[PDB]
Amino acid sequence: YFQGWQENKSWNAHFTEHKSQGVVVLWNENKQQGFTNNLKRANQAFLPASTFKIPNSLIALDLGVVKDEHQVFKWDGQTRDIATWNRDHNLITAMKYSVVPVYQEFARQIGEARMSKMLHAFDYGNEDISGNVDSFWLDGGIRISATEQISFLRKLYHNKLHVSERSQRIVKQAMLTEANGDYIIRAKTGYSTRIEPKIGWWVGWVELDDNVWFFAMNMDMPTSDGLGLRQAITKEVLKQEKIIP
Ligand SMILES: *C(=O)[C@](NC(=O)Cc1cccs1)(OC)[C@@H]1N=C(C(=O)O)C(=C)CS1
Ligand SMILES: [Cl-]
Repeated sequence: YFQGWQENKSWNAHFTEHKSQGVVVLWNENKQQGFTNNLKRANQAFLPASTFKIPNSLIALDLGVVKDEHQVFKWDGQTRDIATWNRDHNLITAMKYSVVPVYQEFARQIGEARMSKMLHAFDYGNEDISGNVDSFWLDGGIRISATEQISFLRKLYHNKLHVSERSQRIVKQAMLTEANGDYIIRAKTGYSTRIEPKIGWWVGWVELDDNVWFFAMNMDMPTSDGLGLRQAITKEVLKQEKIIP
């Protein structure tokens, strides 16, 4: 059961408007239909970078590295570039502000053996954790494409990943990004800088009253000045398709 990714190059106007290039992939859950502006880049695999916080949190929770979304992970004292990293954090706040050292410690505690076994169970990307156990999603060998992200998120939404239902619900809670009377967005941003090409990520889904639209976008990010375009371009596509007002 798969009809195919229906191409819609109309969305490229939003990329060129902001002098950007990239891909947006949408998936209508109720109708089982996928749509993208660039079928090739939709299957192009990249480093997941901070979007790896979704599987990392799941494993850490299911193994007991993280007890719940309230456990405090104390700042190790090292002053870092991002100001919000230099405080204590919980799972909600570590995901919101994308606190790498918190998740690097998660990976070290998970272990290379369990990280590989768990990502194979998740069917996540190329399932290659080669590199440092606490940095392989930043400069190692793991690659995931936008369509593979949607595939992974769909299983997470339906509690179908091979971790406990509780772990999956906690992560989906920590993914909450926006909510109003019209929609709910559960998503994770991402930014890959070490290995070329430099790209920005945004993967997640839009919850409506009677449907859910999964999305996974990436775009060339030569400078950090356009990080806001990850969400801005994604929403412009969502508004054009009448998914959000
Ligand atoms: C996750 O993507 C994030 N990105 C970076 O720190 C960029 C890199 C540094 C070394 C290799 S990639 O941490 C891994 C966080 N990402 C975001 C985001 O937009 O999601 C941030 C703005 C904070 S750093
Ligand atoms: Cl929630």
